[PDB]
Amino acid sequence: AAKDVKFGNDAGVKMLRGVNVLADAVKVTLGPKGRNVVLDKSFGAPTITKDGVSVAREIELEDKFENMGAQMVKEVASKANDAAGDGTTTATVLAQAIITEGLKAVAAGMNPMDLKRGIDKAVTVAVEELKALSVPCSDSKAIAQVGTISANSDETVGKLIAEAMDKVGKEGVITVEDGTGLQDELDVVEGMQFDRGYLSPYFINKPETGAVELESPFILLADKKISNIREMLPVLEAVAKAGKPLLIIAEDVEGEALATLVVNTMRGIVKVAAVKAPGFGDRRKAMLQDIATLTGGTVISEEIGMELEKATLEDLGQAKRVVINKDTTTIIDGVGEEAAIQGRVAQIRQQIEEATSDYDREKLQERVAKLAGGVAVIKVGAATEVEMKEKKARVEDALHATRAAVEEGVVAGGGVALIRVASKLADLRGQNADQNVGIKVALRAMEAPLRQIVLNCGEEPSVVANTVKGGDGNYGYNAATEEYGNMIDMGILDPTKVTRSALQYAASVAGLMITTECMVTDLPK
Amino acid sequence: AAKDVKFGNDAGVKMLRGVNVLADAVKVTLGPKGRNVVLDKSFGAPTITKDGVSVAREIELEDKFENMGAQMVKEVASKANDAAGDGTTTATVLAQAIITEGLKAVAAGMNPMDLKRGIDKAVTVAVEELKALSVPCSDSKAIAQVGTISANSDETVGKLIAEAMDKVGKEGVITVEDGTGLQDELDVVEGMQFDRGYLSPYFINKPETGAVELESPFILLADKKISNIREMLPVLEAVAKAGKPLLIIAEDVEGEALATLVVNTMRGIVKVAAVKAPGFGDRRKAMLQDIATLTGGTVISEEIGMELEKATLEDLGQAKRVVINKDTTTIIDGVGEEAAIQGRVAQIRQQIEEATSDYDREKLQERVAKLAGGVAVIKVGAATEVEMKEKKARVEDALHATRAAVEEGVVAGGGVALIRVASKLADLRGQNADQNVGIKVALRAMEAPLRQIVLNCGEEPSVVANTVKGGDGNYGYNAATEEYGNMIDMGILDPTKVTRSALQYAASVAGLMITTECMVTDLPK
Amino acid sequence: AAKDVKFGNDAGVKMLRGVNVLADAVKVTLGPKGRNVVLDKSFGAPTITKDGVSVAREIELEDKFENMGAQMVKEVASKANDAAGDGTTTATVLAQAIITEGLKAVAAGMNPMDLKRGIDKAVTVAVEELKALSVPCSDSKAIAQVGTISANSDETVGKLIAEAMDKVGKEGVITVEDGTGLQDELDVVEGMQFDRGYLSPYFINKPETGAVELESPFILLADKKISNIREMLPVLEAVAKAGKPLLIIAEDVEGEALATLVVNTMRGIVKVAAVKAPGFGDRRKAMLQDIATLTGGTVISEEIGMELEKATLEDLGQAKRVVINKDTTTIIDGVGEEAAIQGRVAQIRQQIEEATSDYDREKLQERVAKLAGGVAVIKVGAATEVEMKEKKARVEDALHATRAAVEEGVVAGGGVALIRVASKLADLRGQNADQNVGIKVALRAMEAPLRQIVLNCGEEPSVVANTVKGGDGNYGYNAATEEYGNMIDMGILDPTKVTRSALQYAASVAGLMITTECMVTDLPK
Ligand SMILES: Nc1ncnc2c1ncn2[C@@H]1O[C@H](COP(=O)(O)OP(=O)(O)OP(O)(O)=S)[C@@H](O)[C@H]1O
Ligand SMILES: Nc1ncnc2c1ncn2[C@@H]1O[C@H](COP(=O)(O)OP(=O)(O)OP(O)(O)=S)[C@@H](O)[C@H]1O
Ligand SMILES: Nc1ncnc2c1ncn2[C@@H]1O[C@H](COP(=O)(O)OP(=O)(O)OP(O)(O)=S)[C@@H](O)[C@H]1O
Ligand SMILES: [K+]
Ligand SMILES: [K+]
Ligand SMILES: [K+]
Ligand SMILES: [Mg+2]
Ligand SMILES: [Mg+2]
Ligand SMILES: [Mg+2]
Repeated sequence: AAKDVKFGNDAGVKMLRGVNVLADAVKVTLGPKGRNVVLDKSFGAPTITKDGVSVAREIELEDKFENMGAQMVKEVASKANDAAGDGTTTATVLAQAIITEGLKAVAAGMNPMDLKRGIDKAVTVAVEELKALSVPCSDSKAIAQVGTISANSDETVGKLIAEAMDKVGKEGVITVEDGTGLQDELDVVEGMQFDRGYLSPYFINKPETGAVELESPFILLADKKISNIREMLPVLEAVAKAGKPLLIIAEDVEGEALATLVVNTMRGIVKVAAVKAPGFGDRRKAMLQDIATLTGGTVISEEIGMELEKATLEDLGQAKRVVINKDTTTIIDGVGEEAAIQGRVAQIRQQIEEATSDYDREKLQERVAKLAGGVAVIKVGAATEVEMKEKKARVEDALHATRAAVEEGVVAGGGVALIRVASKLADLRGQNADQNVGIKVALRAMEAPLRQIVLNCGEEPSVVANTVKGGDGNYGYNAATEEYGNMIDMGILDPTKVTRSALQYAASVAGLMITTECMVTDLPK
Repeated sequence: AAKDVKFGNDAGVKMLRGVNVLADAVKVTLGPKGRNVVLDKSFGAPTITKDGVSVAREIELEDKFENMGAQMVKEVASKANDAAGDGTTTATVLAQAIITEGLKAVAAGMNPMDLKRGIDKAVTVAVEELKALSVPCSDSKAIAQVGTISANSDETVGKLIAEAMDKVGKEGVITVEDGTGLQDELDVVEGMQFDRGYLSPYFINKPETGAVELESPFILLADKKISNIREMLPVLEAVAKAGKPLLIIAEDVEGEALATLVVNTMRGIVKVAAVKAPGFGDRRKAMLQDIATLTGGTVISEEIGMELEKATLEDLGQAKRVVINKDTTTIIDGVGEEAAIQGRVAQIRQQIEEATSDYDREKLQERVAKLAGGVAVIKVGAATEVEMKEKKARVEDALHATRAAVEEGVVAGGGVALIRVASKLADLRGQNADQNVGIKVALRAMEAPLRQIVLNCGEEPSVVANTVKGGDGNYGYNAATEEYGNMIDMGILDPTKVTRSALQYAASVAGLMITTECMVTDLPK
Repeated sequence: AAKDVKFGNDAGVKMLRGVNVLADAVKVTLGPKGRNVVLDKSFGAPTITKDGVSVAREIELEDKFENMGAQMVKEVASKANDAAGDGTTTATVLAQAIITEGLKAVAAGMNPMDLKRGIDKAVTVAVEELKALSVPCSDSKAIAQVGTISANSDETVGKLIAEAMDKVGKEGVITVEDGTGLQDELDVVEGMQFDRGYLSPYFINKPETGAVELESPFILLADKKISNIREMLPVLEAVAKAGKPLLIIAEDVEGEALATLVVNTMRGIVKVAAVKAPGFGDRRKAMLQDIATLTGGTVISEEIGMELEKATLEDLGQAKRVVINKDTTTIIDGVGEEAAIQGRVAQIRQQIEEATSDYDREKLQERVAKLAGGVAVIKVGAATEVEMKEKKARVEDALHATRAAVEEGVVAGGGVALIRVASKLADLRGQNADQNVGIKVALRAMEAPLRQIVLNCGEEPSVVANTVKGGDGNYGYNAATEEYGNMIDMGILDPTKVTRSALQYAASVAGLMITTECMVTDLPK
């Protein structure tokens, strides 16, 4: 279709405008004094929220070029979301600040490539220095503290997460499920988790977590690619009965078959989700088997001349619950018998003995750990379905934050970590003056989060920014009480990982937009 | 429908505007400091690319005449791409440069035909001069160097390519496949490659390479054209079982049959790809047999009263893997037994003895080389599926570039080769003044690539151009470091083949546009 | 009337647009290869000029804000013109260069006050550096050389000027008049020149020189202010007869009387011009008397109870010719008798003896020097009225240039002086980054003159600028022959005074525009 094509500054003003509409809508919701954003709905009362992600997903602009700018930033923020699980508003505010001054520098005649290089050098040095501000979170006491703080001061949620990590290790798998009613429950079941997400959205039955969740489903373990639905027809119907959902763990589910699954499960016609088998090559088959041994299923490989048509509900594996993200599948409590499972473990355990290569050794140890590690499960307390569903949400978030904190620690919140780091980089220089402008653009943007938080309070950004910059260490501004103090002692913490991610993703998009010379989009016809 | 018709100048300004929009969008991506171009998508985030071809594909204009000019010059990139697989952006800026000055000369009253003749003469001599400057890439050391340079300084990839060419010769067939995991693998198998691509896209299952790849497929060797699907029905079903893809190597697959194959394999209903048989006439049949002997199949020719209906999976040939490009089919590791194959070789070997004509002699030697040469297979190292898939890409590109280098050598990159050539042609003249202007148009356009590379750096084109022209030999401008020096010593080389192709296709399309007097298109209604 | 009021950016873009129209129209006329500009006339053929001042005078824009910007920068040329009588085009291109980059920096957010401070510092140091590079023009050989060069290599005009200055001193008064025919004439007459211009234009009968010229006029020396025309009526009529013009040298001619004089002399009704009396206070009267003694007139002061009504043509002084500029009156050849004049000299000469103060002593020596110095008169050769009128023009210009050269020396022309100065200031810095940007804005603007000269040649500005900057000293580009060489040896020189003035006035007006925040003008109604 005929295209509209814009160059240089023409494209620049358009991108900046789109970015500003997105960032301005989103940023009003940052921090304890975040304001409400009303999102219209075709049916019912409008949604009223302080959650930046919800606001962002609704942002689409009429002007084609402006919409492109908006969509570009949305992407990165969501990426920060995927990587750290928090800080999308922070990232969006950092991105607007870098893009705004960067595009201005470009209109001023500065070399885009150099501006980008300066920005990148500042970020690289900045994340390194952010580590110096970090407070580790290794012992259970620390884990408990972070969890409590992340759970709105609920020392209960804190103890739960700490105990859970104490069971399966802070690097282990942990899940949360509705409780049986009153009093929490923590138990380790036979489970496993591999790096493979849904073969397409839609399967996502819980957009709240943007994941797919199945209860007591059957697990088809096909050691091959599935293109023709015909092969599935027999098994899909066998599963149609028994009224249980089906999880497809094949080498891959291609267009034809996948398309059908997406349409059928879209019409309530049998609930089925598909994900690729873990690993590739040889180890793939070996791993697909570990899953079988765990779920009590039977691998259907063509190597042994087996057909999916000739597959009954007896071949299928089974587990009490399975959850799959954008890129992760977790099987909770499989039917497999400890006899077969523990035996399988013994086998692989000898494999490691006969290992003649570190690589093969590592890969084997990975399997035993997965098959012998299990899955810690947290069943949230209760006393009414409403409160139970609520506390469950808190435990979910607290857990998420604590996990990030365990990986890279926590730093002062309220935007002080980033501003503290920027205030110590004023002497940083690059190869030339344009690169030096880039560095300054970056150091300046690092103050935007704190500034927006204060602005949302109804206070003066520059005055508070100044005062914070004047102190040192964790000295900062508490936006909830409007008093200065030690951010760590006041319990205003951000996982180091989310702060670093927000900055790197913001810088990354900004760098791309700053070095964009031409935009192509459909004509507004 | 009713047409809009434009003549001379009216048509010229339209064409020029159309080529300018396309060329301007494309040329910003040229070189190490190429800028980003954002391409809108109907869903999700826009595409951000520094790839010229990707930009060109999206260019379509509203004004019917301007669109014609854009689509015409777009042919330059596509042909240069098909012929050399690189240098499409370079070819596009050369075309714009030639078209711009050429149309100006026409508007000035100069004879279009003479202008074109002059341009052609300059290009003819320029190509000869380009060959003269070309540095060979014959020994394994040179091959290793080029490979390393093309692999982003990865001396590993360099060694691999060098060893692969040492096995099957620099003219031999070489492929790259995913590795078994960690450490590369190089092995020669029974294989062959002939000049015939897919009989239509869609068969392309891997758009990343725009090629078709089949694993352990059956190979139908039919010595005749296939129009009716009926004939295939019996064999297609036999192949439906055993769950293996099918490669059709017939004299040709016409509409009816082809259309069906495209639709069926489009629905996952049996994976089948079709390509014409190598050569034509008599040699065609002899060659179709060489493939049979290699894949252990049986030629199904009507000459012996054979029917496709009466063809079983036993007649079909087979190989571990086959890959087909837009114009190349490569069969890797065929089932044929060394007894039959090596025997077939002996036969053709005598054919050469009894050869009473050089032509027949050449053609025969070509067959023995293909059948006795084999196929070197490069299995890329690993250590995680992600890195493995990445390194595979690099090896593929490095191989492609090194192959080109071996054919015609290499010349200084950064646009300096064309500048040196242009300076050597300063005294070139034609039959008249208009032809002389055409020659000058071409020599001037030869500086465009270096000038655009510099412009993208944010430096001054005329100053750098002036300085490079000031020195000589491999003296050029390194746009990555913004330092002058010896292009070869700095490792900035271009295969002579891509430079030559870019120039010839640019001059070719430019010549046509310059000699265009009238344009016809549908009325904007 | 109602006003239109604009602020910041809105006002800025308007001013920039206005200076760009003016500067672009003017700068095309710069240097040896300056282009022609056609200026429409209400009647007859249009004016075709390469004179920057002629072009600037015609520039007026429709948009009220754009017009203001144009008229403001137009002040640059006029002031530089009044100060050095040359380099108005150079001054305009320097102003546009400073304004353009300065307004960009303002739009980029830099502090306007600091940008101006940085620009001002750079110009201050640049002027000092300019004086350091200046070569003196003190001896008659140098004076002859400069004159020759300024007269288009006419060694004749060079000798004439050298001799004239040798007569009355290089600081003495010199005039040029039509010759009697063939062969030049140099003689000194009883004359004097004081710092007082016409009390209003209109009196200007020769717009070519923008000055007023009277031949054999009567000189009224009234020692008081004249407000009522009544007083003049009697004398004006006495002068109405004898058919001679009248020069009014009173303490001042105020509104009423002045207005009448402007109207009457506007209708050919008696030619009269008025100028204030030299000096002020006491010395004023004494000086007004020196003029009387020189012109043979009689001071009409009220102190002795004298009335202008009772003044006859006998009281009026007289001289063969008088010329008055915007701020200078020169009486050439007065009627006064050498007896009275030389006697008056003796008087003042004793005054100097009895002087008890240096100040009084200096002031007295100034008077004797004026009254005893006379006025050198150069009568241009001939051989046909046409050639005579021409040579006269050259002598006038060569004289003007040589005068400037004597005052401050000469520097390489072709814009190389400013380029050499700029390079010597590469390390100049201010109090902060914004001031440093200002400094760079100024150093960059200094290359504008040379670049525009090259541009008008049809050559590449950056290439030539680069080459010139590459060399040093008087190495420069000769735009007439398009060859590099020693500007001095090639005779391409500019009086340090015009280069200095162009730079200071440009920076002065640029600094004012850069620090303007609001513009007020009438509503376009
Ligand atoms: N009392 C407080 N004073 C100052 N800042 C606080 C306080 N409590 C929390 N914060 C900060 O507020 C920020 C988090 O606010 P949110 O509104 O959740 O936005 P976000 O995490 O950047 O993006 P979302 O949540 O993905 S939308 C972090 O910088 C917190 O440290
Ligand atoms: N450091 C360098 N300095 C100068 N030129 C370089 C450098 N590195 C690569 N080049 C040149 O850049 C050109 C290739 O740039 P590309 O952006 O890949 O465009 P292209 O190959 O013309 O078209 P594509 O790649 O098909 S879009 C060749 O002239 C290279 O020699
Ligand atoms: N052969 C030459 N090569 C280079 N520059 C020259 C040459 N001859 C004169 N110039 C320069 O041209 C400039 C003077 O050009 P003009 O066009 O007269 O403009 P201007 O004096 O700046 O303004 P006007 O004359 O008042 S409009 C000075 O910088 C001279 O040194
Ligand atoms: K919020
Ligand atoms: K590129
Ligand atoms: K001029
Ligand atoms: Mg948050
Ligand atoms: Mg390329
Ligand atoms: Mg001049």
